[PDB]
Amino acid sequence: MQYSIEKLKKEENSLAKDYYIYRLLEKNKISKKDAQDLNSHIFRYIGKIKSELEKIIPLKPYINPKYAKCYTYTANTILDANLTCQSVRLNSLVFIASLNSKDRTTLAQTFKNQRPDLTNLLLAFNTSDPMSYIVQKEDINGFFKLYNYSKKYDLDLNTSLVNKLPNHIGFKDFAQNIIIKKENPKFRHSMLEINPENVSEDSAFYLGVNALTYDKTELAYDFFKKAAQSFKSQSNKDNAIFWMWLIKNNEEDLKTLSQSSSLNIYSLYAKELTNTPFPKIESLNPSKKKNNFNMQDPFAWQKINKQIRDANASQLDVLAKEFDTQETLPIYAYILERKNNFKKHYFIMPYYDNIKDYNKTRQALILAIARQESRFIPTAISVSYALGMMQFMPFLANHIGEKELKIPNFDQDFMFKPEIAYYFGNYHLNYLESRLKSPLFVAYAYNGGIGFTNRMLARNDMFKTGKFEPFLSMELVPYQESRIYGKKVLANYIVYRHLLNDSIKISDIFENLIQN
Ligand SMILES: CC(=O)N[C@@H]1[C@@H](O)[C@H](O[C@@H]2O[C@H](CO)[C@@H](O)[C@H](O)[C@H]2NC(C)=O)[C@@H](CO)O[C@H]1O
Ligand SMILES: CC(=O)N[C@@H]1[C@@H](O)[C@H](O[C@@H]2O[C@H](CO)[C@@H](O)[C@H](O)[C@H]2NC(C)=O)[C@@H](CO)O[C@H]1O
Repeated sequence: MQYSIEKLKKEENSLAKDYYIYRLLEKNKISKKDAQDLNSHIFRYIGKIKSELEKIIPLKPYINPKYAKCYTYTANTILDANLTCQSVRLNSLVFIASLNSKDRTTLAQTFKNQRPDLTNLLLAFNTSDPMSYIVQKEDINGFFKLYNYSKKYDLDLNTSLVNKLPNHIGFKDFAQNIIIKKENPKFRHSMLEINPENVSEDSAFYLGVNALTYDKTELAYDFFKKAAQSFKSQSNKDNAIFWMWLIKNNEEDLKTLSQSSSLNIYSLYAKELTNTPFPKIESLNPSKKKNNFNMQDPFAWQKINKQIRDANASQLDVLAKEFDTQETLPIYAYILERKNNFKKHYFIMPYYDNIKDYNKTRQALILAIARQESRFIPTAISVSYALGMMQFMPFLANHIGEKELKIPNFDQDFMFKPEIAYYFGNYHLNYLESRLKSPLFVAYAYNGGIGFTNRMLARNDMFKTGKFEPFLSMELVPYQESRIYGKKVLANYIVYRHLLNDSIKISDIFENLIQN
């Protein structure tokens, strides 16, 4: 089924509508005339759809008509500009890098009084190490502006300066990136002296991981403990408490983790170490067969998804009742997940007929993937237009559909069919599992690709033997989306294996992550 640009302009803005516009663009079916008013028809004007629309109607990067005159000057003529213009252009470190030293000296004097931030950056670029100058001034705004201009600057930072960095918005991304990418060793070492009192949440957690990479177990514990107290989400507290336990072995930390309301690999593992029973899994078995809702209409999903996410408790009860059927099971569970404020464990097995002939281990891996990929929503579409329950990228759906399986009249929209999503999932998982073995490694490869995963596993510091392995390697997976994905799919895998009467101890999975 196709949609002309004119039928799509009549639908609500949504990722479904973006997907179908992008499909017209990649087939060259959007004329220059069709492309005129088309910005106002796009839900998320980012990535492929934007670079594709800009091949037709290039945009000039809007500069505020207020400062338009300020962008007629260059480094050769900036001294002929009024003071407002001078200060605007000096927002760019590249512009500053481009000026000659004499003009940097001049502008530094102009701005010493009302803008010492600018004076500091101008005089810093008159030296061969701008970072060393900014660090000596303990200018925090300047530090992050330089870091963002170039990652290559690296210097030791003293205790007074590191303890100021966390008060700035940039700190979280800065800490996450240098620790996970293993860049800026002098920055990394310096961050050992951050007082756990001056950090919280993700920044506290990554500083714990940092402290472990230097075998500073006392500092790591203090950071993870501050992470555990401050984190909003129970899943992240559990991750932090797991590290407090693994470092200092207080049996109270392990008890608190085994009693967690969050079902995740850390609480599952703690329950197994304390002989605590498996957590309660909800049984969803609606008597009603189907309803008037089309589970194959991607537009219908985007509309009802928006409704559900914006529903008061009362509206959730009306929706719970409409969607309490076997054909709309995945939407029922989505509504109940919200209606019970994410307190109950829902692990549905919808369109089960399509997978009952696979062995129970494979069933559990497929179900684990689909639950995290889509929550079993057949017309699920990602911001990168991954499609259906198993979230295939088009290139991959088409490679399997046309080139490998030669399905007649194949279209990538077939990924919206449960029969197809499950079938393609099985096929793709066979390819990944034959090369990778561990379901955690398959999870990384499924989300981030097998190239990425082979490159990570080849490193001699990832998933090798060590004190805190394999748990530390799972915190050092370089692509964040893939690091979170693996943990979540692993937990899902453990649960589905349990529901299918094919239980495995998560301790066996952790042992098989270490390469012997
Ligand atoms: C915190 C969390 O796990 N959030 C879930 C989302 O991640 C999930 O979206 C899916 O995430 C995958 C990576 O984990 C992507 O590969 C996948 O394309 C993406 N799917 C969609 C539809 O964007 C959503 C799915 O409903 O649920 C969140 O709870
Ligand atoms: C289910 C799905 O569509 N997964 C996508 C990944 O497959 C994809 O990774 C790439 O997959 C190719 C097909 O097997 C590999 O040949 C390729 O090497 C791999 N890329 C890398 C960097 O390893 C990723 C990103 O392209 O997106 C997923 O959604």
